[PDB]
Amino acid sequence: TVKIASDSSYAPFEFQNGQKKWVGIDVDIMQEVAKINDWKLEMSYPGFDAALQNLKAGQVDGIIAGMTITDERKETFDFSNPYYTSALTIATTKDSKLSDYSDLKGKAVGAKNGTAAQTWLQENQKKYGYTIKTYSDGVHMFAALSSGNIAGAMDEVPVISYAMKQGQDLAMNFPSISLPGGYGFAVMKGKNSTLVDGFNKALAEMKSNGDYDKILKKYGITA
Repeated sequence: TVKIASDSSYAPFEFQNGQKKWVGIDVDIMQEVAKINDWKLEMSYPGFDAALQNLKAGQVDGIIAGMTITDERKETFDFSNPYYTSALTIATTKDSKLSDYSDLKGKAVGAKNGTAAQTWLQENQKKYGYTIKTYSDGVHMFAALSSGNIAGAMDEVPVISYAMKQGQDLAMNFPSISLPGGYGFAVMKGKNSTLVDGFNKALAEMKSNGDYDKILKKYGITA
């Protein structure tokens, strides 16, 4: 049995659908990795911070929860090869003609509080000359985009892609900014190398046979 903890709501990586079933890129990858390795998988969804605590306490064996691989984290955890590398970009409504970071001068651009997107906006404000608006969550940010109160909304490519798949009035006309590291499956350092290796090997098999790209496409991720 393999106990994996994750976040409680991070679409399109892990989230509950209309039937309350847990779905998402992380969920689907983990489930297929488990089947390939013949593991009995037990997922839990307490929240990212709680997941880390449970992993450190040995209450679960690993984590998959959009977890960025960083050198600092490698002091505490061992990671798989990244299984997805996210990126930031500016979402606009479908009727907008904005497509260049150098066309943001004097415009308002949104981001969610506490995110890499918000930090990028702070760090690049003097460079590009927009004003910044901060939102509590995605529903609020995208509503402000649809109302014209912001001209663009900085968020993750996979998140915008999924919202587009749901039929929301969104486009991605700008270039992307890669988020370094990528997301990784994590275990405690020096522990459970079996799981990391099994994850890596299954992921390679999934890439080769097309199952990996099928998962991404299911949640609207292309390119």
